Amino acid sequence: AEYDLKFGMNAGTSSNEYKAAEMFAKEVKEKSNGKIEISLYPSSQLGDDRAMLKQLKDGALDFTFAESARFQLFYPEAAVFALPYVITNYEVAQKALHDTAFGKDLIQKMNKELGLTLLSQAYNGTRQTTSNRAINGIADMKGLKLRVPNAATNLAYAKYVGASPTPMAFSEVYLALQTNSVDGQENPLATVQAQKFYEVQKYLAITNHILNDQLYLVSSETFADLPEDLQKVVKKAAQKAAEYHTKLFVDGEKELVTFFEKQGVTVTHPDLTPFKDAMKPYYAEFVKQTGAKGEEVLKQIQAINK
Repeated sequence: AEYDLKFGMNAGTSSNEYKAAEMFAKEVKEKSNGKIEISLYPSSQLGDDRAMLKQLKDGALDFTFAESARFQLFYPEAAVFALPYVITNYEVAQKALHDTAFGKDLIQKMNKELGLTLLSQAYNGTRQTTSNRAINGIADMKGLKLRVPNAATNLAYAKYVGASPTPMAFSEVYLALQTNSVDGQENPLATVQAQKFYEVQKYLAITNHILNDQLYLVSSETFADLPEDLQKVVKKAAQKAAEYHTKLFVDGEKELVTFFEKQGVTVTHPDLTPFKDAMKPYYAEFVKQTGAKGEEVLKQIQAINK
């Protein structure tokens, strides 16, 4: 095994992400005639996403996953990708990243400033809201102790809809929900199934608040050290994996509501125009932070129609 490479992620071994990364590792092994072996490190074994991105930069870790919106950590205007109700569907997420000036520049900085090479982009579900109480309208969110990842855009979803955002480490969520220490969480359906949150949540609400993508990233150092024929193998396998990755989420999202209802969950479809209207003040805050340039970027993305 001439290159022994490592891929870390947050997702666990029963996730779609993990299955996609298994395909990626298998594909690369086969198509490189065993010259490259890729070991998987799931469930944040090697650190959280901030730590894993940092390791790609220094060439200590070869591959990882990250959402486009996560780069708000470094470039505030990238929050645009996860501003609730802005990015209406996956075609838009693709164009926002690949076909806008803002997106093209972000990819450049990912490489120049952060040591990251983008190989491919995948759909990673629309986020929904689970609870121990029915959400039939925005009114029912008032006071709801809603677990969120520590990421400004998810915090803002919770805050501006009138809930009490409770940031919490993913590992601990199952137990919090079970004990009703917290009333709910928000994640794509696939993650609800993977973490079995349906065992400990009686209600599912179709809030459609935020669309997730996943970027297949490689350390620029590692990738530059590969001979050009192996670069092509990795690049092509990443594209193939991302198509599979996308398909898992799309297929999952025509089934999973039925699956949950089979398991005892009650599913609501609250009116989302009050939810959208509650975000207007958050869009204002985004602009107040990112200035004329952020306003320009938000307009450009809202202008994208499929």
